[PDB]
Amino acid sequence: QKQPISKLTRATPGSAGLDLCSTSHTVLTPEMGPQALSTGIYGPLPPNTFGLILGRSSITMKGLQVYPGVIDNDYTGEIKIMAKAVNNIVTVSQGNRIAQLILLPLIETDNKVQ
Amino acid sequence: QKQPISKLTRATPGSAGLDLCSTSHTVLTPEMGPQALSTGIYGPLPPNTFGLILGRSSITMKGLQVYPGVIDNDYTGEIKIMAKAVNNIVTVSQGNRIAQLILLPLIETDNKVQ
Amino acid sequence: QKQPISKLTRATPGSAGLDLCSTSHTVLTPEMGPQALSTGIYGPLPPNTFGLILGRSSITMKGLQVYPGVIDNDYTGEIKIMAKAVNNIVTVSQGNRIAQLILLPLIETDNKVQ
Repeated sequence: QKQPISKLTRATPGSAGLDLCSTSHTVLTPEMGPQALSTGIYGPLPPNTFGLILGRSSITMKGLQVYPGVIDNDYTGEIKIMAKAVNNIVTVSQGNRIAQLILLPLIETDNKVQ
Repeated sequence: QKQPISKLTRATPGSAGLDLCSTSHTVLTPEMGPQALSTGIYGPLPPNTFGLILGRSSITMKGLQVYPGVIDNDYTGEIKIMAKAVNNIVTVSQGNRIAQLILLPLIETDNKVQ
Repeated sequence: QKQPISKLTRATPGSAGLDLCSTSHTVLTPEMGPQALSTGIYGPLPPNTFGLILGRSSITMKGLQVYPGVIDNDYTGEIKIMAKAVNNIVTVSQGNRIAQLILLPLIETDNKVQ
């Protein structure tokens, strides 16, 4: 914070996503329902793209669900991870990769703004 | 209904998604499991694209989960939102934006139809 | 197994996704939490693309949730479906289409690997 998305890194050159970590240690329980985890990373995104925030497989399998997040091209706020403990108590340590940011083309349409 | 996707609007010019609302007031509880909410909006989609239906962040955080929906290019039926109340009772009012339609390129492959 | 993604088929020419089935009969219950279902299909993906694994609508509505899976371009391991029974006991029969693989462009950025 405030760090732009150009600071994020990829696990490998073939990686679809840029890695995202929480900036805090947090405990999640099933009865808590959706929590927004802070990353300290901020939009905006490169021209003509939007972002999709998704979980990592290994973290999903440990029972932390990441709800899909959509980041608009011109969003300048903080990117947060919407997360929920599925079945059991989950502990998120500062610095553990929890989610990934995937960049996709923004297709132009004639739909009206309103 | 029957309204085509060209009638949908974007929240802002930088918005990735086109907004979707339910046409009914509905109450959802956790024990109900997935429900298909009617939008009154119908495919098909623009040439060489498919649709992805996702939740909005603010609605996700109020404990209404939208399951990712895939809309094929040539689907002409009604777009519905697959939704579930996570932890608590959720009330959906007619007209409240619940989900978004994101348009993505349809990549061509040589995979067989069958 | 080991079958490449070129062996998968589409339901119809307009289908966004390539169909994925589990190679085993498996029962899932809500208390089990995320399970990785084997498909016997392996990466890698076509050049300049990544994969997104998502649920099918009809299966989502029968109470089997597929968590979004991201397949990197150069992944050569087995594609697995991360799945959970939502509310009730779900039975997956060998050969029933449970998920779909969607191919998307891999956008190039200057982000560092690390």
